Amino acid sequence: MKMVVAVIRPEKLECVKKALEERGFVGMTVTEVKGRGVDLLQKTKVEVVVSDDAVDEVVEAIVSSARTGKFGDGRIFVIPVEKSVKIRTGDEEVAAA
Amino acid sequence: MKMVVAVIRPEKLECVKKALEERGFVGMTVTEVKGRGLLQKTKVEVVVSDDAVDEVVEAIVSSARTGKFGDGRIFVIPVEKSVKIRTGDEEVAAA
Amino acid sequence: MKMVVAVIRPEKLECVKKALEERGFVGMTVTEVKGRGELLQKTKVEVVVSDDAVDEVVEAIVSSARTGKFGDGRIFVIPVEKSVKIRTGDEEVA
Repeated sequence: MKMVVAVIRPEKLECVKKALEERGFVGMTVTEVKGRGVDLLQKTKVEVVVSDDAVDEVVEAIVSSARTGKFGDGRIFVIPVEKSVKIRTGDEEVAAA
Repeated sequence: MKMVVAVIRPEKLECVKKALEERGFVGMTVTEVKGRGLLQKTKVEVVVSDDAVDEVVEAIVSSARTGKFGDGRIFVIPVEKSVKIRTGDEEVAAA
Repeated sequence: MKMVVAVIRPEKLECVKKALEERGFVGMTVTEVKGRGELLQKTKVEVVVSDDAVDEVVEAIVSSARTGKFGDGRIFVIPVEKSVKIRTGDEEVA
């Protein structure tokens, strides 16, 4: 499993949420941040944790929905996640052997 | 080392802090976030040794759970190096 | 690639910002957080760099964020497998 982290223009949040929803990715954590790629501008961090095989689909959904083609569009990082635990059940999601 | 990241109900922060404190885990970073499994949630991050992960995860699950939808999730991410800014001492993951 | 994550005193942000700029590290994400060591207001700074730039980035942050007192914070180095430029769709793979 992987964490897909995108830092986007704040106005793109609804586009990104919709593009992820449409593909079955509803779960997300959103953080208000500041960034730059000269003052720090308001940006929005979107984080989703998905199965390895869903990464490329998630990355492409975010790129398509967050892009303008201008500087300041932001970046997406893919970080490994070793375990994902559902607090309500205690069930842990891992990659088989 | 691992970073244990939990996204919990904001009212559960003190429960989680206490459960971690009781087991010797005092250090933490807390961020105000929004989420859906967008409502206000709290992100708690602790960086621990590999052998402490299961204990930390179970302390958070026990103290943040309600059994209802919206309890949140815990992610375990690898940490390769941890540096103390005050001393410049670096802890490097076993190899 | 790696993500270098530093949790620093809020007053040190400008020092860190400048020390990274001077070395060619302009890209960064900043988050307002609360923290305590092993809750007070702190600042999280995140930079994603090539593997060979990590030690230089860590050095720049340590030098610019330190006071020598307790509460100076910590730096964590986390692996980044893919880095995507949203504007072009170009992906850098580790």
